[PDB]
Amino acid sequence: VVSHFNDCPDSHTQFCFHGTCRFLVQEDKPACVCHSGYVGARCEHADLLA
Repeated sequence: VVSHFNDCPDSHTQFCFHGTCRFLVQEDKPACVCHSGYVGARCEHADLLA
């Protein structure tokens, strides 16, 4: 909490196929959120998998 982020891309950005990206600087923690209307374990697929 409180903590924030800035540089989303940092190599770890590869942890998302097509979704939101967010890297907690102060809390070095690479984590990219999905997007929407997509699919896949990490949002690799795009729809067709409701």
